[PDB]
Amino acid sequence: IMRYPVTLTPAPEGGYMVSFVDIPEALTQGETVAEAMEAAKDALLTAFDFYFEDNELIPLPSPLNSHDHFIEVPLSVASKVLLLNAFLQSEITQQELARRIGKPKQEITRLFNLHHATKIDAVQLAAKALGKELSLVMV
Amino acid sequence: VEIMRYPVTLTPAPEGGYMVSFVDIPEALTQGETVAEAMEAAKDALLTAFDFYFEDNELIPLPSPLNSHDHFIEVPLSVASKVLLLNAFLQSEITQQELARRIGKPKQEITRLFNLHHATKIDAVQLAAKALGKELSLVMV
Ligand SMILES: [Cl-]
Repeated sequence: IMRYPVTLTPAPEGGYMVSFVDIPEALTQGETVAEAMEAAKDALLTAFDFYFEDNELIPLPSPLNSHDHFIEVPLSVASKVLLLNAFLQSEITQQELARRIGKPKQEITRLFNLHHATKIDAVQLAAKALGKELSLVMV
Repeated sequence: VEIMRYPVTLTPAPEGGYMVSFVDIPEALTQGETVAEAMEAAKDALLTAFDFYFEDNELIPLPSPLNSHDHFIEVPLSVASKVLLLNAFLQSEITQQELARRIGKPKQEITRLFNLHHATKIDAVQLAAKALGKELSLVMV
């Protein structure tokens, strides 16, 4: 389950500095632990936007300890994060991925943008074009 | 931990065309005039069988392990997510009305959430699974 561990460091001027061991550019702040953790979510989603825009691999979460603070990624985002990494490892072009799925090139663009709504079934078709299988587990 | 693929056998149908039998789903038994029509009928009949189990307050049975050589009918993630949710709903022993109160939605939105023919966002299925104390997660192999 995709959970990014968060580091809270008391800020000298008050509040909590937010960092991610796995996500080096995600740096933010809140007055309280609760507000810091809500700032943390926005910083992680903004850092993802940059990895998608820059065509760079998104580092996976380090395993949690019992007491860790974490940000949980919802399945909409997690599906794309898995897809982006599988796409970049494949070294195919977006044109080639479109050709394999059998869709216009425009329709593949949404796959690599966290703010366009995309059916999980279209993410699954893309994963299959790259020789990968996406599956669901219920615990 | 695997892809949701129901093993089927395909044989000549005694009254013409081809029959598709599911190891795991007696009610998904189907026929078509051509091999192609029988395999597409088997995809439709599988959904209709899932609805029967739900309407009967019974668990949808999960696939048996495949073989190298087995034919199968693969359920896409949209439908697999709702199959997992419907079983977890039945196991939860709460009413639809109680689920609707936990997620803050009118009852009518639960009716559509549980309809295997209705498109539902994977994030709304995950919110519903959480309201039943369950975690839905994605694996890529
Ligand atoms: Cl979806």
